[PDB]
This record gives sequence, structure tokens and C-alpha cells, in this order.
Amino acid sequence: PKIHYRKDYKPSGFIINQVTLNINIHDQETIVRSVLDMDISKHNVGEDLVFDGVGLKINEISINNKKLVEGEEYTYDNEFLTIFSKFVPKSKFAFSSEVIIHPETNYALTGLYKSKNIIVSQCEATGFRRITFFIDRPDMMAKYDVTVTADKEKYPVLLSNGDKVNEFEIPGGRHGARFNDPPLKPCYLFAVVAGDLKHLSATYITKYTKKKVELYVFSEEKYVSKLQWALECLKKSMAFDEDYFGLEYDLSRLNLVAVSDFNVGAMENKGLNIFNANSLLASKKNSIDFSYARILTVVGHEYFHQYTGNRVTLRDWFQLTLKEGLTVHRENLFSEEMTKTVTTRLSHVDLLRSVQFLEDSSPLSHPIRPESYVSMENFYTTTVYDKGSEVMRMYLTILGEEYYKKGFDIYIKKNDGNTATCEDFNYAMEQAYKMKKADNSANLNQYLLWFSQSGTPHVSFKYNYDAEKKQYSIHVNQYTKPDENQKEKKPLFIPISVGLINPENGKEMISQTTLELTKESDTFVFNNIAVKPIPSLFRGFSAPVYIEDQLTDEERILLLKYDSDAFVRYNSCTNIYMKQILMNYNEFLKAKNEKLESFQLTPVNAQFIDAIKYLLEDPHADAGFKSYIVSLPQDRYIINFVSNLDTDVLADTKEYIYKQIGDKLNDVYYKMFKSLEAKADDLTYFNDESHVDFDQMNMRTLRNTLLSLLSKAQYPNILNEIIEHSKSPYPSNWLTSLSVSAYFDKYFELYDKTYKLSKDDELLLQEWLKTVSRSDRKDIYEILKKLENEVLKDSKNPNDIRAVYLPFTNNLRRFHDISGKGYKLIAEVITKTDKFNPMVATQLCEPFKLWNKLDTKRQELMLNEMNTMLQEPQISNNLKEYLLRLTNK
Ligand SMILES: O=C(N[C@@H](C(=O)NO)c1ccc(-c2cc(F)c(F)c(F)c2)cc1)C1CCCC1
Ligand SMILES: [Mg+2]
Ligand SMILES: [Mg+2]
Ligand SMILES: [Mg+2]
Ligand SMILES: [Mg+2]
Ligand SMILES: [Zn+2]
Repeated sequence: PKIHYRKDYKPSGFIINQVTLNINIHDQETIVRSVLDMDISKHNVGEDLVFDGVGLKINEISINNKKLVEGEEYTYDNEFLTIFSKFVPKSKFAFSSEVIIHPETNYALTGLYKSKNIIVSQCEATGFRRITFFIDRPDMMAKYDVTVTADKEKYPVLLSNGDKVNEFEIPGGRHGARFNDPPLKPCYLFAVVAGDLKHLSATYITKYTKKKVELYVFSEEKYVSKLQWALECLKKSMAFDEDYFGLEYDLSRLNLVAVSDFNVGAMENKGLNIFNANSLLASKKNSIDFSYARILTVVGHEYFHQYTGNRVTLRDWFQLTLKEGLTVHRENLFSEEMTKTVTTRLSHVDLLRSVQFLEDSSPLSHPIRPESYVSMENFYTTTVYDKGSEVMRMYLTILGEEYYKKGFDIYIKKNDGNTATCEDFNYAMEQAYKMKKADNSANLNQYLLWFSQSGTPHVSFKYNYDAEKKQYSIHVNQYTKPDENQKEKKPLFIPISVGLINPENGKEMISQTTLELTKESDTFVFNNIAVKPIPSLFRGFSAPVYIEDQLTDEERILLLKYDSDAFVRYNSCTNIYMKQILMNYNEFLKAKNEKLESFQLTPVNAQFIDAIKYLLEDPHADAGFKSYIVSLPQDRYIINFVSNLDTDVLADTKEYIYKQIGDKLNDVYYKMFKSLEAKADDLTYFNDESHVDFDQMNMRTLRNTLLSLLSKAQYPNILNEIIEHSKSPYPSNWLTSLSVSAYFDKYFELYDKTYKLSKDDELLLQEWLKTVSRSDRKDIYEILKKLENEVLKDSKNPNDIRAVYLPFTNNLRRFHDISGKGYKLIAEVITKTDKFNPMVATQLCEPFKLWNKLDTKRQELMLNEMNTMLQEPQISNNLKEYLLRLTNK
């Protein structure tokens, strides 16, 4: 297995200036002819010319129109085409080839493949080499002239990057289109699409240059009525980049295309963004509410790459976070502005501190800029994306909006049209830092440790108040646990956004303040503090760290009720829950270990329950925030705090805590469920796809959260509410009715009803599958077998496979059945999927990421399944590398 090392970067001995492609799609094969106009670089030392080319069937290869012969002048081993240096010219030359590829049977969905009746490419990271020979790395920038030909009846719409400069008829019912894209680009941004596509379109006029941009959104004909929201999101994305960043789109046209089979969410190919249908298509009758934020996020994300990734690209793949972390940060700013709901930021933090913190304490832990890789298909991680986004966001917190915008414009202006590295971005931020500090000696050298140091820092506090001196001090310490990447961890530049709350009136005691912690510890002192405050720490979640606030539950309750910052309120609630969970977990664990016949559990704090009631009953409080406070922290968040976690004991712990709170608040929950109905389920705009109300969707989230709590509690006659909910026009409601009916004898009646409502829309059916998969059913294993035999079958669609299996893996009690049968089931699915899609097989390994954090019996059971998968003779490179790292081999 070849390991690539970040420190080994060296420019190529060759240059590719022009790519001229002819892609001829036929029924049983696709023929690709390519001429590369090439040159010798200043770094050349007379080496062999080696092209990447994976799984290509050679018809011919030539240099300057002289056909080369295998064995004598070149070798090809299905991965590398080597032309021996004695046959490589010393000045500008043309390399040409004709190869045969087979998109129909390309079920790995990389390179050129068929998704239903659409031919589509996916070239990031190293997929272009599956289409034709290339030096397949992002610093090999070239011009592209691309012709596609195909049967006209089957493939009337032909698309590639750049301007469509010719369309022509071909004998035999064929036709072609030629696309010329003069600006230099890396090959991972090449794309082609051919299909019987239908569209919606609009014209957007840029803010400053007043350029007309044509916007097109495409899908198969069946789903063309689901394209409206995506088009609105694209217009919103363009306006946001103009308004916040002053950045306009540079091209005459932007196409977005939905396909049914896609490994991830979407891809930013220049002028031709390609999407998983689940991240582009929605309608109010056929989609759950989550689709609306998802489409907004993903359309925005791909659009923002036009600058951060496309116009400014990567020198090499180790710089991935420079485009992905920065584009996620841009998407987060956009979505926060578009939704105007505090839950947008909270949802990103909730994901980071569960999924990403788990990764960062697992054997897979890596910094946002890794030092090495084997599989690029395994590099696209929540660490690179989501911790990367938080590292990119910390620059905005440190600089403030005005100087952040100044620094970002420096980055764009200096690097536009070129490759870049993480250091280029830090340099631009540093220039703004010097301006803000009015000190040309200020620097951000320490900040670079956020790119190289793995693991989550822990930040802890101690406080002191002198009533006579009116002087308050916050003593802060940071620590990162040593791991496989650094034996000694260095202190980071940690910005701590803080407020000081007066506990008597709830008011702010100081102005906006961001503490800059740059040492292992520091003491921050505040004078003229008239009363002992309660500190509001890491406002907005100002650094990606474990926060140890050292506050009492009384202090946390005061913040939960009265603080101004949504995150600190949410975090104070989280911390109250965590203290309770850890205490009850240990009480249950001791009773299990000691086989006690009787024992005591510490009750939930009654003032905390009163505080939840107070917030729930406040009509001016936010419905989305309310849904968070009645929900315990995610299992994957909890697990970072418990060694040898017994999942059954955790399930009993959560059940006790939910029952304690419900025993006091269920009548409140029911009253709110009923009173929220009118606004939550308002149908005024049901047939307007342009009208999306994020507050209303949060009201539905709150109702559906309360309904779940009341259903689990067997609240009297709640089944009546469940049945009525199943008649709602909103899929979020009627699918909720299925999941909450799991606790009643009506489950299979609702299973059949909602199946019939879902079966005729491909994406809705996938949402139905997820709802079944995560249903809290004692017979879930039998239900999964039924889904396999009746619905999923041998589908190779990643959306189908992920929908059936991933939600079930979050069933704490059932997936972690002590027999190991859930681990065995998912391992069988992984091995089956690995035969045709290694990238998706590795995604399906997700539940194993926490294996070494569980109790010793479950550790053994998971390790046995991972070792079984590793022993499969036909294991893919992707899956083998991933499991070897995960099991510490
Ligand atoms: O969709 C997303 N991410 C995209 C993305 O960054 N889009 O900008 C993304 C991820 C992995 C690949 C990728 C890599 C490979 F190595 C492959 F082989 C391959 F097939 C595909 C391609 C695109 C989520 C949702 C929005 C942002 C996070
Ligand atoms: Mg092949
Ligand atoms: Mg405008
Ligand atoms: Mg299908
Ligand atoms: Mg290891
Ligand atoms: Zn991206």
C-alpha cells in the first residue's frame, strides 16, 4: 500500500496545457479519445512519463501522432501508464490515447458511471484517471475542450464545463455537443452529464458588474416538480456571496443536476454542480422538513466553492480543509443568515461535539491537515470538514467581521486563479490581525497548530471574586490529551467569547469580550465588577473544545433561563444533563456489577425541571430551542465521557431521566402539543415551493419531539393524537406518526399506510425506510429482514442501503444487543457493499468507530466482526486501510 506524505510534495516534471476530449457514449461501452498538449517543466530530470489511468482498456496511444507499442515504448498495469523516458520528447509534445470504459457497470460511482438513465461523472479526488490518462493531481492545471456524443433519443441533454460552442447531428440517430472551457482548472473539477433531463431556469443579474447569469436546475422528468426550492437557494447563495464577501459569479451559466446514485451530497464541478437527488429535490407533499435546510446548505456549499476551491484551488490533497473547512464555514454563515433561527448554529455544534469529537478520540483521530494518506476516498471526514469549519470560523471570532472581511479579500485577491495552501490563508488572516492589533509585530504563527495538532482540547476554569475590590478573575487552563500523532501537545490559540451575567437581574456586566488564551493557562482579571457574576463562557461555541465550566447546577439554571447567548444556554442545559447522566449511570452500573437487590437513584434536580417548564411555557421563547432542552444529549456525545460504556446501562439511565422529567412535565408537553398545532401545521403556503418558514418547521420539530416523549410515556389516550397526526399532509408529521406508533398495537397499520404514501417517490420512500429503521421496536431485527426482502432487495443505490441500515445502528438497546447480532448484521452489509462500492462500505463502518469505548464484552464482539471483515480475501483498499487504522494494526 502506497503511503503519500505531506512533506514529500514536489511539482511535476511535466505540464499539461490543453486537454481535448471526445467522449462517445455507446450502448455497451464508452470510447474516450484524448489529446494532451504537454510540455517539460523546469523540475524535469529526464524521468519516465507516468500517467495515472485506472481500469482503462487501451485501443491506442501515441506521441506526436506516432503510435506507441506496448512493451517496447510503454507499459500499462491497470493503474499506471509508463512511457519510457527515451521515448518522451524534450520540448512541447502531444500525447494522445483512445480508451474504452464501461459506465453501465461502474457501481462504485467514481469516474464515469450510469445512474438510472443518466450518464454522470464524479472525479474528485482521483477519479479523472478512471476516464482517461492524466497526471491526476490538482496542481496540474489545464484548459479543456470537450466533445460528447450519444444516442439522441436516450441522451438529448449533453453538458460539460464551459461554454457550449457547437451542437451537431451524427448519422445513426446520434448527436454531439462541444464545450470549450478556457480558464485553467484541475482535473477533479471536470464533469460530463448526458441524459433525458428536464429543467427549471432563471436569469440572475450580478450586483456590481451587472452580468446576466443563466441558472439551470435539472432532474429526470418524473421529479421536475421538485426543483423549485433548489433554484431559490441558488439565487440566495449568489446574493449572499455578493452581500457578505463582495464576490460575484464570473461565468455565463451555472447548471445544477440531480442524480439518484451518488456517494455523498454534491460536487462543485465548475459550472456543472452535480447533486445527490436527496440534496437538491424537494416538495412539500413529498419531502420531510429536513430536506429544506439540507438543500439550502448543499446548494450554498457547492456555490461557495466557486471561489473557495475552484477559482482558488489546492496545491495538493493535504490542503483539502483549505477548501472544505472554509466552504463549510461560508455555508454556515449563509445558512445562519437565511434561517434566522438559533438552532442552525446549535445543530452544527451538536453534530461536531458528537460525531467529530468521537472521531477525534478514536484510533482514526487526525488533524485537519493530515501528514499522510493511503486512500483519498477515506480523507473526506468530519474532522476535515466540520472541525475545519470551526478553525475557519475562529478567525472571524478573533478578527471581528470588519477585519475578517478584509483578510478574506486579501486571500482571494492574492490567490485567485492559482493553487494555494493552508499557509496562504493563515498569511492573509495574519495581515488583517496586524491591522486590527495596530502592531506589525503581531503574528498568527501559533494559529497554525490548529492545522497540525490532532485531538480535542479541554478547557477548564476557576473563578475568584473579591467583593471589596469589585474584582473578578477567570483562571483558564487548556490541555490536549497525547495521542498517536503528537506525544507532546502544545497550547493552542483559543478565543474565548465571554459575557458576565449579573445573577440578580440577568443583565450583561461587560461589553463584548473575546479572551485570547495562548498559553497552557492564564488568569483574566476584570475590575469594577459590582457583584459576583455568573460567567457566560465560549459564547456561540467560540472554539472546538471540551468546555469544563465548573459551575453549579444553580448557576447553570440561571444561565439557561437568563443568558443572552443561545449556545451558552444550550450548553448549560447539556452540562446539567451530563452531570445527571454520569451519576445515574454509575448508580445503575454499581447495582448491575454488585447484583444488588435494592439500591437508590439520585433524582433529577427539581429546579432544573422547573426551569424547563418555565422556558416551555414562555410564548416568546423559540420553538427550536425548546426542542433541544427537552432532549437528552446525543449518545455519541455522552460516550466521550464514559470509559467502558455499557450501552444497556446507558439506555436504562436515559430511560430513568426521561421518566423523571415526564412524570412532572407530561401535562405541559400535551398542552403545548395541542396549542402549537394551528401555527405548526398551517397549510396556507403548502402549494408554494418558494415559501419556506424555518420557524414553522421548528414548531413542527417541537411538536414531533413532544409527541415522541408522550408516546413513550403512554400518556393517556395519546394514540388518538398519533392516529390524527398520521392524517397530516406534512411528511414530517405522518412519518413521525409511524415512529411514535412503535409503542402501540397500531404500528403495522401505520407501517402499511405510510408505505403506500411513500412508495411512488424515490426519495420519500428512502425517508420511509429511515423511519422504519430507527423505529423503537422490540421486533426490529425481523422488521429489517422484511425491508430487505420486500423493499431494499439487491439495490446498489447508496441512498437505499444507508437508509435501511444507518438509523438502526443508532438504536442503543438493539444494535448493541449483547449477542453481537447487530454487529454481525452490519458487518455482513459492509462486506456485501464493498464488492461494488468501497467508499460506501467504509461509510457503513460508522458504528464501529466507538468500538474501543464500550464495555469489554462489546469491544470483543465488535473487534471480532472487524477482524472477520479484514480477513475477506476480496477486501477493497479503502475498507482494508480504514479497518487497519480503526483496529490499531
Ligand atoms: O457532499 C458533501 N461533501 C462533498 C463536498 O465537499 N462538496 O463540495 C463531497 C465529499 C466527498 C467527495 C468525494 C471524494 C472522493 F474521494 C470520492 F471518490 C468521491 F466519489 C466523492 C465529493 C464531494 C457533504 C454535504 C455538504 C458538504 C459535506
Ligand atoms: Mg475498465
Ligand atoms: Mg442583491
Ligand atoms: Mg431506485
Ligand atoms: Mg493506531
Ligand atoms: Zn465541499
